[PDB]
Formats: sequence, structure tokens, C-alpha cells
Amino acid sequence: EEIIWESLSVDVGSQGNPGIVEYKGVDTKTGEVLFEREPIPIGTNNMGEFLAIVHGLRYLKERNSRKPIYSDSQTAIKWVKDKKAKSTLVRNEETALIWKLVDEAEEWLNTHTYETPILKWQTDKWGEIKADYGRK
RNA sequence: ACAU
DNA sequence: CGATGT
Ligand SMILES: [K+]
Ligand SMILES: [Mn+2]
Ligand SMILES: [Mn+2]
Ligand SMILES: [Mn+2]
Ligand SMILES: [Mn+2]
Ligand SMILES: [Mn+2]
Repeated sequence: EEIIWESLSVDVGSQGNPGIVEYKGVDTKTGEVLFEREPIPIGTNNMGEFLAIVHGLRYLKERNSRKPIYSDSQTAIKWVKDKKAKSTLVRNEETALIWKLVDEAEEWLNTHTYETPILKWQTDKWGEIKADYGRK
């Protein structure tokens, strides 16, 4: 209903799907960019959406912040809840990097706690999430 | 049918 | 038009 402006917004960006994947996190209120992941040669949109949330959790935890995280990805929000990224991406040499990062993100979830609310950004009501890359 |  | 997901 109401945007929680005191929040962190995260989003994937890509060149192809599967393709080059990156992600960033921004202050929902100001748009200030707070982190940006270096492009990963091959990944899926949903893997990046997932890594973005987990990085957000780790970022806020390190800084003792209780802000929620917004993501526009139904899939990634569920993967984080389940602590299991059920990606269909083949495991081969090409995809080894992204799969390592995803496996490690899952491992972090299974060994750490958080109270961070993970909220659905309501794109249909509010427009693009503020971490969007503007490529669509 | 919803979300990317 | 194609792909990734529940
Ligand atoms: K969107
Ligand atoms: Mn997104
Ligand atoms: Mn795994
Ligand atoms: Mn986007
Ligand atoms: Mn367009
Ligand atoms: Mn489009």
C-alpha cells in the first residue's frame, strides 16, 4: 500500500538471459547507489535477483541496519525464504562462477540469522524499482 | 496467470 | 520476439 521509504532496493541487470549478470542496491528514498556487483559472465535474471537480496542482507547486517529490502522478484524472494535457489541453469564451466556465488549465498543463509523484512516492490502500482537498470 |  | 521462475 504505502512505500516504506526507509529501505534498501535491490535489482538485477543483465545482457541476455542467460547472459551477463550484475546487480546493485540503492537507497529507496534518495536513489544513492550503495553497492554494485561486478558483471558475472553468465547467469540468469533470477540468480542475480537472489544474489542481490542476499548481498543486501549481508550489507545491512554488517552495518546494524534494520531497514527492509525491496525486490521485484517473486522468485528470488521465495528462494531466500527457502534458503534454496532452485535455478534451472546448467552447471558447466561457463556457469561455474555464478553457481559458486549462488551456492555460497545459500550457505550464508543456512549459517546466519536476520530479521530483515524482504518486501515485494509493487511495480504495477509504483513503477520500476529504484535499483532498476532502465533497459526494458 | 503471476512475478521478472 | 526470446529466456527465467512459482
Ligand atoms: K520490473
Ligand atoms: Mn528486478
Ligand atoms: Mn546450492
Ligand atoms: Mn529491473
Ligand atoms: Mn520497452
Ligand atoms: Mn520489454
